[PDB]
Amino acid sequence: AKDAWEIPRESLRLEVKLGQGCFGECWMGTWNGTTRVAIKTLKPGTMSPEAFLQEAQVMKKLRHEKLVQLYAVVSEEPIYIVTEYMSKGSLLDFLKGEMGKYLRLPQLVDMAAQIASGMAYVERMNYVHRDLRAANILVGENLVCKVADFGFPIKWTAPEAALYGRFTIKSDVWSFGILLTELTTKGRVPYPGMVNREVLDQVERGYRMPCPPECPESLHDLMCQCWRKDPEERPTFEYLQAFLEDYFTSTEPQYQPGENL
Ligand SMILES: *[C@H](c1c(-c2ccc(Oc3ccccc3)cc2)c2c(N)ncnc2n1CCOC)[C@@H](C#N)C(=O)NC(C)C
Repeated sequence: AKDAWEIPRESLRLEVKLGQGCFGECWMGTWNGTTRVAIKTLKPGTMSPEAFLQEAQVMKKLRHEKLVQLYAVVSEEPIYIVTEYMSKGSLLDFLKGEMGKYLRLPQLVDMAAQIASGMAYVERMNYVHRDLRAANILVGENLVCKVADFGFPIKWTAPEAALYGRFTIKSDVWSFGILLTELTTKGRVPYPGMVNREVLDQVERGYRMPCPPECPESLHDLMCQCWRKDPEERPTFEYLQAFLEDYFTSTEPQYQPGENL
């Protein structure tokens, strides 16, 4: 037999070309002719179904409101995989976007709360991401973020995981902590002035990103404890889901608005 995730090929319609790469093709499209959908294609001369449909299981296992819902699949090559179309694209581009201009701190932390969300659910289902960054975090109507790419970016990576490959969810927090600078300085490269070797050399030797211009020292504290040396005394994604979600009641009920944030 086959699983429920499967459907026919005539119902699908690809209607906009969203990307191009060494990986497959990002397309918008229509399923059943009256449902907006995001599609990614894979090649049958640069990969195999089993080899890349291992990323599908892990997707098909996980189903949460802040991870990009894998609606459906086409298993026999060619292999269209199908997904909720988040409209506003990646978060990095939405923040260097026109919008990211007027975007203020209440939405920069709320989105960041929405993702602390998603990374809690992974965290409870005992998975790691390996890669977490603004360049990965999706977004849709009314700023609805989601994380994605589940199953080199050394600027977002915990030292244990750059050097040894201790990719454990206290690497994905460090990243989240780097993610946390991006929202709060609009997609401006983590670690300004600096390049992948200078990073480590310094990172280790103690150095951590100073609080951004105009950014509350509490969030810098949240940042600076996602970047603690010993992985496991970083905070959990649930602790973080909470701290961010109740931030303006419980933490900063002292902030009036500013010149960027
Ligand atoms: C293309 C893209 C996607 C998108 C769709 C499916 C995947 O598949 C996948 C497989 C395994 C694990 C995680 C994810 C990835 C990305 C997408 C969606 N879903 N909705 C809207 N836009 C989307 N884009 C890009 C922005 O389009 C507005 C991306 C990929 N891969 C991509 O091209 N982004 C970067 C340039 C890499």
